[PDB]
Amino acid sequence: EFTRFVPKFKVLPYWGNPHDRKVIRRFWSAPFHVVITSYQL
DNA sequence: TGCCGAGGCCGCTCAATTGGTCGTAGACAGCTCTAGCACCGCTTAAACGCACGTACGCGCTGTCCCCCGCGTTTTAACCGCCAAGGGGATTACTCCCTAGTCTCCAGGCACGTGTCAGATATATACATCCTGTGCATGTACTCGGGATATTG
Repeated sequence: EFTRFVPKFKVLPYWGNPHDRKVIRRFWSAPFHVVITSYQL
């Protein structure tokens, strides 16, 4: 929905393996305009 | 009474192990070496093991004779404990430096041969050093009496 309606923005996943979470934390260590997250994380 | 508050059972979601499947890369097993030099077989003249009273050396033996063992219990603090406090050993993160890879590149030297000598072995003659024996004292010991040190 972000990619179809607002290609003006850039979006970060934040779920899955601890490795992928740890890696993504480097990219938001603000062109990381929005992050998508789950309650359980 | 009331209310409710506190109370006790059951599907998500994530996070190690566990076991499974993929594909690919040297390293293992094996072949033929081949090649050669050790194992063998065959003699020989050779050393050294070995089955075997007797002199006799000492391993084992029958006695008595005593401390250190054997037994008791008081106590004495040794040793254990628990609980608290402080920090320092620990954890999790970010930056950082080099460990490690490969690659090129040389010559140092460990490798190898090529000759043949000063070395040490072996014999005979032998003298001498060294062992086994026999043989005095000199001390290091065991005891008794008193002085100094140290525990309670």
